[PDB]
Amino acid sequence: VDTCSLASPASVCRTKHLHLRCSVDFTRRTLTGTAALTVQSQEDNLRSLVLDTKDLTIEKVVINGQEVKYALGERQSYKGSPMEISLPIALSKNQEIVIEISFETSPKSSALQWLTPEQTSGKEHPYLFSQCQAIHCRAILPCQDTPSVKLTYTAEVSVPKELVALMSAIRDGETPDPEDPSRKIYKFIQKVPIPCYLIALVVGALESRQIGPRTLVWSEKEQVEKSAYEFSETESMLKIAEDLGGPYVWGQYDLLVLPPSFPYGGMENPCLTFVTPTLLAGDKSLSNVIAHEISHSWTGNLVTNKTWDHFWLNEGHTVYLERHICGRLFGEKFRHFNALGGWGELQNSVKTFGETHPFTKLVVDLTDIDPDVAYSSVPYEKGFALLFYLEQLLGGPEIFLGFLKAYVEKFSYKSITTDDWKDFLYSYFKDKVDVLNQVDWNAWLYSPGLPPIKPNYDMTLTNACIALSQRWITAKEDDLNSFNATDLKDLSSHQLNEFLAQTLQRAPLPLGHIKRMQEVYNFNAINNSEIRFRWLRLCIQSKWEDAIPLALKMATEQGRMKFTRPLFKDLAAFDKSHDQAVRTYQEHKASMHPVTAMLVGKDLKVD
Ligand SMILES: CCCCOc1ccc(CC(=O)NO)cc1
Ligand SMILES: [Yb+3]
Ligand SMILES: [Yb+3]
Ligand SMILES: [Yb+3]
Ligand SMILES: [Zn+2]
Repeated sequence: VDTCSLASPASVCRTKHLHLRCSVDFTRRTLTGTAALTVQSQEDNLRSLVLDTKDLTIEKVVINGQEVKYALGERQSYKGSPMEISLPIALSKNQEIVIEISFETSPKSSALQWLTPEQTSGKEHPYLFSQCQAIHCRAILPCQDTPSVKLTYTAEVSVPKELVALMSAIRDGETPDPEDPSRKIYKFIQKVPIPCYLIALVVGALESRQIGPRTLVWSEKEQVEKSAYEFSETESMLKIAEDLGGPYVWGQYDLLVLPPSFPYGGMENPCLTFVTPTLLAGDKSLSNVIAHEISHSWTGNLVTNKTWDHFWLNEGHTVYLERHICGRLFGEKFRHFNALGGWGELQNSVKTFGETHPFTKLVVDLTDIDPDVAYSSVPYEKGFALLFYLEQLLGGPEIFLGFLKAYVEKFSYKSITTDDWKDFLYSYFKDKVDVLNQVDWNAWLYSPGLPPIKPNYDMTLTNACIALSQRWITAKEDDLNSFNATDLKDLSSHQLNEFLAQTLQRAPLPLGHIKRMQEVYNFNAINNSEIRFRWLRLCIQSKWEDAIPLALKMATEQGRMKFTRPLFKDLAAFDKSHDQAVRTYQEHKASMHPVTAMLVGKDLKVD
């Protein structure tokens, strides 16, 4: 049972295709159009069905050229409102019909952010983007909003003619709009069956530049050159990923760099990965986010979680593949470094939620829980840890990659649960079942807290980070003079980041240590968003008032939740910055992404 959806389940009927015709209205902040769903009955004598919607205005429902009866049930919070549709003729099993729904979105759609000209780089044109994962596609169009159902789609999108529309699909041409010559119609086709969470749309003043044989980068003009360089390892990562996962089935692999309010690092929208501009460090140092999104082209997008309870399938495998991509490019020692980092991030989350908290389980029960609220590092890092543990248990990365490739082939184009995975794992490694039965499955899959076993990690690149962190934690005032810019000379940006992560785990430090740190290392000057994030948190937690304006500025000039939520939270826990944090949130809230605005609100306990 998909407890996040109110639609008829896949055992009742299945959407096979969506044909979307819509118009982007920036004056009203509405998408208006029709969604034509090809629905296949899985039951005899099917006479009605239910779709998910959220803040949608329904004009009418047409089947076989006539209007039919439908009703909208009462709103169930974050899930939206169920739309029951009365079919004009009962369907037999496997019979397909086309249901055409005339609809309009609310300007408050949780799927969308509408940005004025002034919130953009160019300042002349407005901009729209979507984000459907997990359950926001229902706030764009009526659908069975569950990853247990996969469909193909085609779409025609009318926008002001100076702007460009893109979607999670192959571009299928453009023409002037016949009903309105100030407008253009862009067309799209996604021939590979996808869950509806992977439907994506951006409209804006976009330009493109080619950076590989199957990759354009898109952004506003101001960010094009920088983006093309930042993501130039993209084709080499695709070739590695194809080696590990099998053929890339999606045609194009394009990247879109969003405005700073994009709430996540990246979103694996098929044919068109969306990424945060906070990746634009200038040195390709945050490209592991690209490797991750690329990896979703197999784990997630081809093999998909049947419900959001099994989100770890999607993320943990993706992190496992990601780290392999980075290990092939940068060395196995770097894969171990990144893995060990991930463990530290898992320790942080577990500490934050509490070691008995239900959201620290690998398989989570989402009944009555908003997926946005449960969202954390856990499914990424506990999932990765489980798979790295298995790798070590079963004979090494070469053997485990053979399983992962067979897993992808096996479950391509399907949606699966943790039991499906587990049973395939047992089938594939049947000569090592004895080893597998040593695994504490109940603990790994269903218990809260840190996993019962920690894998083994190479320490080569981590040692320097720990040693410097330890020098600073154990320093007294009379040791502060011995620190110097030369301490950093052999450290990469990744190692600088891990030094701060290590230090931050023991925060607060004395204020005079943090001041010395700025004096000798000049972390204030670093623009790498990961480093800057962790440094500013370290400042605020150690009660440095000078860091307040810097933290507020970072929290609000970009909107990547990973950064914005802990920055606001730290600012709200510091008594000197508390009132300003809340004031700043209230002032920015209307111009924030709707999900981000919601979550920052809960974190700060303000309404
Ligand atoms: C329950 C899930 C809700 C949040 O959705 C999302 C969570 C994370 C991402 C980034 C990435 O590629 N890994 O996920 C994108 C959407
Ligand atoms: Yb075509
Ligand atoms: Yb039209
Ligand atoms: Yb302000
Ligand atoms: Zn992911």
